[PDB]
Amino acid sequence: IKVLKGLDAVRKRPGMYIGDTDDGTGLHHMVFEVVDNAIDEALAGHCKEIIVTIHADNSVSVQDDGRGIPTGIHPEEGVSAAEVIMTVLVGVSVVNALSQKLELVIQREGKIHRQIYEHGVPQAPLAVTGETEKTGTMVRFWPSLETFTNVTEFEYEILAKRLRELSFLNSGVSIRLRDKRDGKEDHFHYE
Ligand SMILES: CCNC(=O)Nc1cc2c(-c3ccncc3)ccc(Nc3cccnc3)c2cn1
Repeated sequence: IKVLKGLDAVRKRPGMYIGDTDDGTGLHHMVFEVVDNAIDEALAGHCKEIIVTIHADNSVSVQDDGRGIPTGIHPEEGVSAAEVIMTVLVGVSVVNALSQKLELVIQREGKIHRQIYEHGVPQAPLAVTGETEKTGTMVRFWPSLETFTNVTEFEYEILAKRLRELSFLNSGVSIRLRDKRDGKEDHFHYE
């Protein structure tokens, strides 16, 4: 009840939270917000590589090789830690609220865990979708076409420019950018 309140307020006044929704600046801020959390995981010393991928279906994904977002459940509440992070209130919860769809995949403790959201509403509980020995977090989102106008597609240059800065403002962090639309790719890292 409290969560759906905060996500409505973001949806109601998105410019407040993400930046201008009509000129691409807010659209691309969506990506940097997701990346910021992967950066924090790298600064804690747990993540060595961040990969940002522009797909051909109007989505972007951000992957890291960190510890993975926690997957534990509150016994008496049911609601998973991952869900709380994605829904509670700039932070990913804002990206989630302004995403037509968002997919979270976590590799942690020998399992792959997945949860889907639509406009920030979880479609089902976090669930096991496989096994792995890798660890890390993958967030993929499709921006709301009710929120964003004029520039609704991700632009490589805007991403490349800010990902490069992010790598030199937190040096030792490797950030790769891949565009599946045309095969363009970059690796940003500084010593
Ligand atoms: C591709 C995006 N990557 C990412 O969010 N990495 C990440 C985030 C963690 C967070 C977090 C996420 C979003 N907003 C705020 C915080 C919290 C905790 C993590 N892991 C963790 C921390 C402490 C103990 N156990 C797991 C995260 C790991 N990777």
